[PDB]
Amino acid sequence: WENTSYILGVDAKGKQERTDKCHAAFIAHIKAYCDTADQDLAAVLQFHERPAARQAWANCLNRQEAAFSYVTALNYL
RNA sequence: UGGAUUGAAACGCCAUGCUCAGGCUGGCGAGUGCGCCACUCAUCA
Repeated sequence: WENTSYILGVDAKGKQERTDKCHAAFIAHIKAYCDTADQDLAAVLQFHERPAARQAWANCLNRQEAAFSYVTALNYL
């Protein structure tokens, strides 16, 4: 998905993403292993876990949609 | 005897607490003070 940034770290780049081979399970493409509204056959994020709570925040500010929501949540406010 | 988001997966290689430096230089335990006074080994085969 899109990139989380602005944490005190090394590159300020995204999390929950696969860029290597040894993170391949039940072979999926590159980011279908963690499918959250990217491939819309099943979403982990609401369709005690953090990115679901993030998405719960990114719809508290508004009075792939799940990825958009929680990665703009990690992008604080 | 298919299938545990599994199965495979070193924090690992190396490194002086070293070089050297007086605890020294001096300072009376001294100045005085009766052990003193007095006492039958006695009485007897």
